[PDB]
Amino acid sequence: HAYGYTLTANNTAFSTESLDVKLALKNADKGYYSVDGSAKKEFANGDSVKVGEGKIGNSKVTLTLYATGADGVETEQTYTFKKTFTASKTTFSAKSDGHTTAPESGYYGTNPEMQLGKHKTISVDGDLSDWDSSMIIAQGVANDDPRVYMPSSMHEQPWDAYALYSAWDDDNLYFLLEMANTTYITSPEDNFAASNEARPWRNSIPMYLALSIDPAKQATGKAVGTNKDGSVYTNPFVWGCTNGTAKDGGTGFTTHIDTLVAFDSNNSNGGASIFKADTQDTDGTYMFNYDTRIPIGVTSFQAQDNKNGFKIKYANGTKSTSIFGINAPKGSRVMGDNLDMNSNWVDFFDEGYKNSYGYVYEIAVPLNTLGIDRSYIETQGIGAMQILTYGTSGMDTLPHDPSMLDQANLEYSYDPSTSHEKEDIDNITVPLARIGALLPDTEVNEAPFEVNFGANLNSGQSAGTPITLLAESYHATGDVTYSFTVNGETVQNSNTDSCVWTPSADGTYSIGVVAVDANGNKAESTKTFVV
Ligand SMILES: OC[C@H]1O[C@H](O[C@H]2[C@H](O)[C@@H](O)[C@@H](O[C@H]3[C@H](O)[C@@H](O)[C@@H](O[C@H]4[C@H](O)[C@@H](O)[C@@H](O[C@H]5[C@H](O)[C@@H](O)[C@@H](O[C@H]6[C@H](O)[C@@H](O)[C@@H](O[C@H]7[C@H](O)[C@@H](O)[C@@H](O[C@H]8[C@H](O)[C@@H](O)[C@@H](O[C@H]9[C@H](O)[C@@H](O)[C@@H](O[C@H]%10[C@H](O)[C@@H](O)[C@@H](O[C@H]%11[C@H](O)[C@@H](O)[C@@H](O[C@H]%12[C@H](O)[C@@H](O)[C@@H](O)O[C@@H]%12CO)O[C@@H]%11CO)O[C@@H]%10CO)O[C@@H]9CO)O[C@@H]8CO)O[C@@H]7CO)O[C@@H]6CO)O[C@@H]5CO)O[C@@H]4CO)O[C@@H]3CO)O[C@@H]2CO)[C@H](O)[C@@H](O)[C@@H]1O
Ligand SMILES: OC[C@H]1O[C@H](O[C@H]2[C@H](O)[C@@H](O)[C@@H](O[C@H]3[C@H](O)[C@@H](O)[C@@H](O[C@H]4[C@H](O)[C@@H](O)[C@@H](O[C@H]5[C@H](O)[C@@H](O)[C@@H](O[C@H]6[C@H](O)[C@@H](O)[C@@H](O[C@H]7[C@H](O)[C@@H](O)[C@@H](O[C@H]8[C@H](O)[C@@H](O)[C@@H](O[C@H]9[C@H](O)[C@@H](O)[C@@H](O)O[C@@H]9CO)O[C@@H]8CO)O[C@@H]7CO)O[C@@H]6CO)O[C@@H]5CO)O[C@@H]4CO)O[C@@H]3CO)O[C@@H]2CO)[C@H](O)[C@@H](O)[C@@H]1O
Ligand SMILES: [Ca+2]
Ligand SMILES: [Ca+2]
Ligand SMILES: [Ca+2]
Ligand code: NA
Repeated sequence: HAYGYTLTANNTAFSTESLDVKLALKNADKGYYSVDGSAKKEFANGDSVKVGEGKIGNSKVTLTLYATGADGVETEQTYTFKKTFTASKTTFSAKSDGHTTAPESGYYGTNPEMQLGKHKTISVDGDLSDWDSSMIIAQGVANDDPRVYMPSSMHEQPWDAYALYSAWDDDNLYFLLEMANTTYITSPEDNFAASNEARPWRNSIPMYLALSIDPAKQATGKAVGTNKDGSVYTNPFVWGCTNGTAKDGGTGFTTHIDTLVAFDSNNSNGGASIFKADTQDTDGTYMFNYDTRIPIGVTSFQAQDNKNGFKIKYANGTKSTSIFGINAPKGSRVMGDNLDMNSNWVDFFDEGYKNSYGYVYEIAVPLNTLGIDRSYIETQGIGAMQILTYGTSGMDTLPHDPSMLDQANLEYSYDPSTSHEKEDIDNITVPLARIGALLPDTEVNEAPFEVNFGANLNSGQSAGTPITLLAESYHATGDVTYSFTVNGETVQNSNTDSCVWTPSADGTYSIGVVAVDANGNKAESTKTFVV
C-alpha cells in the first residue's frame, strides 16, 4: 500500500498569506498533488505546497495527493484547509475612566458596534428569550481561563466568562452573564470538569459586578469599617481578608470604579452586599465602606429571598450561536495565544459544543441601590465589569483584562497542578463596558477602509485556466471602484468586484487591487500567483 500524506493537521485554519504544507510518501519513489483541481504535479518526499498562496481570505483550499504502489493500486488522499481573513474593528476609549491599557481586541470587544445595552424590562427567570446579541456590552472568548496554561489543570472546574449583556428600565439594571465549558472537546479524559461537577453553583464562589457611577472617583479595592467598639480597620479588598491581610490575593482597580456588587455563584452567601466607595483615603482614592453596605444576600438559600430587591437566577444554557476560542490540548498553549490570530481559533459549535455545556446568570440590581435613575443611565451612563474568581483572586473578567493571565502558568502554592492566578494580586487597567452613554471625552479609533483580495483558485493553476480575482470591502464609505492589476498593469477598473484573468504563459505573477470608496479613501492588496 503506497500513499502520499502530510503531517500538517487536516482542516487547519491559517491567517497567513500561505501555509507551507510538507508532503511525504510511503512505499513510492514519486507522487502527484492537485491543489484546487490544478493539473497533477509530481512531488518527491520533502517537497511542499504553498496552500492559500494568491487566494482571497475566507476560502477553502483542497489538496489531493496521488500515489501508485508496486501492485498498481491507485491511492488518493484529499485534505481541506481554510485561509481566514479578519477585518480590524472600530474601538474607543476615554482618558477620564483612569484606564492605562487599551481594550483587548481581536476576538475580544468592549461595547462592540457601540452596543451600550437597551431600555428593556427583563424577567430574571433563566429563560434567554428576553436577550439578544445586540445587547452584548463585553465580548470575551472561551478557553482563556487560567487553568488552560498549566501543564495539566483541565481536571479543575472552569471559570470561563464568555459574554456580558445589559439592559435597564425605570426600576432595575439587568445583566446576562454567559460562561462556557469546552473541557468536553479539549480534554474529555479530565472527566471532573467534563461533567455536572463543573456547574458554578457546586460551591459558594465570589462573583462581582464592578460599577462606575461617578466616573471621577477611583476606588483601589481597599475597604474600611468600624468594630463594635468604634475602632477603624481596613482591608486591601472587601472580601478574602483575615487580620487585615489577603493571604490568597484579590482584585484591585486602576480603572475608575466606585461601586462593587459582591455576590456568589450559588446565591447562598448571606453576606452578599453592594459596597459604595464613600470614604476618601489620605491618597485621594475612595475606600469601600463595610458600615454603609447594602445587604443583597438571601435570608434562606432554599427560599432564594435576596434582600433589597436584588434578583439572581442561574441555569445550564447558551445564548450565543457561536462560541469562539482556542481548540488545543493541555501542553499546547502559548503565552498570549488568546490575543494572537495565529492560534487555533474555532467556533466550538463546529467541534461538537452543546447549549447544555454552558452556564447563564440573569441579574437585577435595583437603581435605588445605585443612587441613580433611568435618566442618569441614558444621559450620563455608567461603567461595568463582571469578575469571576475561584475564591479570592480574579480568574476571568468581561471586559477581559491581561492581569487575569499574567501569572496563569505559575504553580498554585497549595497544589502545584493548578494556577497561581487563584491566589495572586490582579489590578484592572482596561476600560469598563459603558451602559446607556459614552463618557464625554471618548476618542474613537475608526477602523480604516481595507480590502480582502485574491484568486478563487490556489497559486499553481495551469496556463489557460480562467482565474477569478475577487475583492471584498470593509469599513468603506459609499460605493467602491476596483482597479484589478496583473504585474502592475490595470486589466479592469469599474464598480464590479471580480475580474476573470486567464494567464496564457507560465511565470510568477503579482495580482493586485486598488479600491477607492465614495470619499476617495484607498485600500490596496498585492499577492503572488505562480503558473
Ligand atoms: O460582605 C460583608 C462581609 O465581608 C467579609 O466576609 C466575606 C468574606 O471576606 C468572603 O471571602 C466570603 O466568604 C465566604 C466564602 O466565599 C464561601 O465560599 C464560604 O466559605 C467558607 C467555607 O464554606 C467553609 O467551609 C470554611 O472553609 C475553611 C475550611 O472549613 C477549612 O478546613 C480550611 O480549609 C483548608 C483545607 O482543609 C486544606 O486542605 C487546604 O485546602 C487546599 C488543598 O489542600 C489543595 O489541594 C487545594 O485544593 C483545591 C484544588 O486546587 C482545586 O482544584 C479543587 O480540587 C478538586 C479538583 O479540581 C477536582 O478535579 C477533583 O479532583 C479529583 C479528580 O478530578 C479525580 O480524577 C481524582 O483524582 C485522582 C485520580 O483519578 C487518580 O488517577 C490519581 O492520579 C495520579 C496518577 O495516578 C499519577 O500517575 C500521577 O499522574 O499523579 C496523579 C495525581 O496525584 O490520584 C488523583 C488524586 O490525587 O480525585 C480528585 C479528588 O481527590 O476534586 C478536587 C477536590 O474538590 O479544590 C481543592 C479544594 O479547595 O487548595 C485548597 C485550598 O487552598 O486549605 C484550605 C484553606 O485553608 O479553611 C477554609 C477557609 O477558611 O470557611 C470558608 C470561609 O469562611 O463562606 C464564606 C463566609 O460567608 O463572603 C463573606 C461574607 O459572607 C467580611 O469578613 C465580613 O466581616 C463582612 O461582614
Ligand atoms: O472565598 C473565600 C475562600 O477562598 C478560598 O477558598 C476556595 C478554595 O480555594 C477553592 O478551591 C474552592 O474550594 C471548593 C472546592 O473547589 C470544591 O471542590 C469543594 O472541595 C471539597 C470537596 O468537594 C470534598 O470532597 C473534600 O475534598 C477532599 C477530596 O474528596 C479528597 O479526595 C482529597 O483530595 C486531595 C487528594 O487526596 C490529593 O491527592 C490531591 O489531589 C490532587 C493531585 O495532587 C494533583 O496533582 C491533581 O491531580 C491531577 C493531575 O495533576 C493531572 O495531571 C491529571 O492527571 C491525569 C493525567 O493528565 C492523565 O494523563 C492520566 O495520567 O490520568 C491522570 C489522572 O489519573 O489529573 C489529576 C486529577 O485527576 O489534582 C488532584 C485533585 O485536587 O489533593 C486533593 C485535594 O485538592 O482531599 C480533599 C480535601 O482536602 O473537601 C473539599 C474542601 O476542602 O469545596 C470547596 C469549598 O468548600 O472554593 C473555596 C471557597 O471557599 C480560600 O482557600 C479560603 O481560604 C477563603 O476563605
Ligand atoms: Ca473566557
Ligand atoms: Ca494575575
Ligand atoms: Ca488572579
Ligand atoms: Na429571562
